[PDB]
Amino acid sequence: MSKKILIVESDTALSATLRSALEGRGFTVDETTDGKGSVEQIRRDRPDLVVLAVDLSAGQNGYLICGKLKKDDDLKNVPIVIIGNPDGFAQHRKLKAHADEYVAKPVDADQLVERAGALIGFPE
Ligand SMILES: [Cl-]
Repeated sequence: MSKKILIVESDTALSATLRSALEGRGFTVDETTDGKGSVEQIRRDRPDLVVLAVDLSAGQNGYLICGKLKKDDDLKNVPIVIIGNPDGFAQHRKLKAHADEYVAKPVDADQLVERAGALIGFPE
């Protein structure tokens, strides 16, 4: 009865750290550095939770990707945790297309594991 997480994050060092911690708890975890294809990957692979960074590579932006996901009638139900500079969190919460949760960088991997479990439950 696997719980699946996708990390959209071009900081591969951080993504690996987060992945190991989540996998340690029993989550299945995939990673992508590509924000451009992220929405369609989410539609294909159907993760139970998305961890989405703000500052992504090749001009991609987590708030904009979150916008597309939360305006999509099919995908707006998939929980999104935004990670990044906490400065912009308060503003984005006010938007209709806000994420489900916001975790400030520096992200504590153990803390994120607990926040993931609060959103989608823990592996059993
Ligand atoms: Cl970021």
